[PDB]
Amino acid sequence: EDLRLHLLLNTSVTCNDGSPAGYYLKESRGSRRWLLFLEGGWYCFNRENCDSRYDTMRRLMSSRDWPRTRTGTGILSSQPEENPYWWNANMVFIPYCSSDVWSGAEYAFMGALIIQEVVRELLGRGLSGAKVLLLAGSSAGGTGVLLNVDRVAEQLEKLGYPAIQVRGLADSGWFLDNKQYRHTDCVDTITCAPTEAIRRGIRYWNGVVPERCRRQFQEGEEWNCFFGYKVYPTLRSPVFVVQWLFDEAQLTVDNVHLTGQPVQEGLRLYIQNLGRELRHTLKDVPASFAPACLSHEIIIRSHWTDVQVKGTSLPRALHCWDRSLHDSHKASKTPLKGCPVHLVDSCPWPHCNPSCPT
Ligand SMILES: [Cl-]
Repeated sequence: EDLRLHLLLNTSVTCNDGSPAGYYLKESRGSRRWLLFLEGGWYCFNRENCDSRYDTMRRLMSSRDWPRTRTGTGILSSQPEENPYWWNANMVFIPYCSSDVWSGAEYAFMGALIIQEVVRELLGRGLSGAKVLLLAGSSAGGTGVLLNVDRVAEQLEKLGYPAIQVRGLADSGWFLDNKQYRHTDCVDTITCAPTEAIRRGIRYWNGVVPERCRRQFQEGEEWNCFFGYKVYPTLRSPVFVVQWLFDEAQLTVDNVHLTGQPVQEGLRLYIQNLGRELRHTLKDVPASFAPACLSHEIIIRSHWTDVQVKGTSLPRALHCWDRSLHDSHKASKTPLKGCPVHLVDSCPWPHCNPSCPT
């Protein structure tokens, strides 16, 4: 049995082209665990970029061609073999059709409002009884978790459901605002430094960021809050960070294009340093799983059970983190103690970890 498509009842909340937004749900009435997954797939930051994205990647701007069902995979699978600890959860997949990194409140950009509305609807479909809501996402979805997790928590508190413990899982959503390897002029989504892209995007989307983070940067420089290492310290909700040290999307936005052939020296240096700098941004994030691999996303992939860091698989790391937080309480000195933490590779090159996926 698959997750089932539901289109949002409030007609005013929509995808980019005005088609209604929605979510896929597979219910598990015997569980009080809920997993809400935010899909990724870039963004567009002006009319011409978005026109071009409407022609090439229409699925990411529209619900028109969404199938009625989706099989749950990886962390959204209900098979124990594929999802050893959380197979019995209530599963929600929220398609990305807002092109705005889940920040939005001609084309409509409503990503933040979509999430708000999904949560509101799920309260009437069993979520009012939950013990745990894990807000998870990959790529622009991972970044969306960072931008939305505290707002979801506040939304539930304010609606009078304070007992639902809200945590986040951000997969492939932790990027460096470093220099590119080779400067491009902001022309395309792939020819634009992430810093410039988000700065234009925010204004074009009327994007919002977490309030606490917004206050720590100059007025009008909210784009900082899209970068994990800047926003993470200001987060109230515990967030588990899953991040390949050599993320393909990070390479892409730094204008590195691999042929697979031997890499020149200037580019060897870039790669060595990316891994080093990424390791540095994570040194004070104990809920971290960061393998030395060149890849992109993991948590809804079927093979997410096969990657290991320091002898620990990702499902297990997550299950230990989640369980120990859940039982913890204000008197707890060290909540994560006895969990494997700081699961960050130190080796210096893509695939130095033998368990990387192909
Ligand atoms: Cl897969």
